[PDB]
Amino acid sequence: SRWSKDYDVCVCHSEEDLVAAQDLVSYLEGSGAISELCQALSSSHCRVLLITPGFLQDPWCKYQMLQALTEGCTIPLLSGLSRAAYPPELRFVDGRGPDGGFRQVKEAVMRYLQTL
Amino acid sequence: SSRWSKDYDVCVCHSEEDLVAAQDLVSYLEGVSELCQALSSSHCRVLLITPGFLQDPWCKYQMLQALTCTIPLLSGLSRAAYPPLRFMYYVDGRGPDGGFRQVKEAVMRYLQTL
Repeated sequence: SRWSKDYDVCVCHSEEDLVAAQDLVSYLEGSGAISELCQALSSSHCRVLLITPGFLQDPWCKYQMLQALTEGCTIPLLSGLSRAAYPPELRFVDGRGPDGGFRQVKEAVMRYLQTL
Repeated sequence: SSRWSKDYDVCVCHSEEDLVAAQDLVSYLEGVSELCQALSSSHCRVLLITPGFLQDPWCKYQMLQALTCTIPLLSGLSRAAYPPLRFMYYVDGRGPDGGFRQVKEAVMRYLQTL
């Protein structure tokens, strides 16, 4: 049912996290292959929450987190933020994993294609 | 910390179309107020909860940052429709001057603490 939507993935980042959001994109797309920068109104099956310091500080994007958990696929890549400050809503992917955490998000990215 | 630690004393937050009426709150004071500037610094933070204030999500959840000084006034809405603010302090836009002397009264109540 994938064709009902246009993109496999969507990496959401705040300001300045861009060069690094481009690095995940290429990772997904570079290896029914897998990527887009979010970037808005992006019919995308999955979404990537690149949780970082400026992002924590940039709360607009922060409202965005809710919409995602609001009303499905979404993968929070928290990179560079202590395992302290990192909302708890989550207590319920790590930036310490393989490739800095890029394998899981795509690693965990796949199962969904079987879902589609 | 001090009465010299946050640039303005007050900051009126409102919806897109509630602007004309949020600047009229600001004028009430003084007589330092400020129409809240995306990310400006202010001691007191004033939300302008209206019927249309509770229809748009962006401002929606910007109230939520509420509770959690912050003085909320509600106007343009029935006793009901008010967000399930049951459990706290707020100012009904029903009092003298539309719930305006009251917000002034609450701020000044807060300013002595500083």
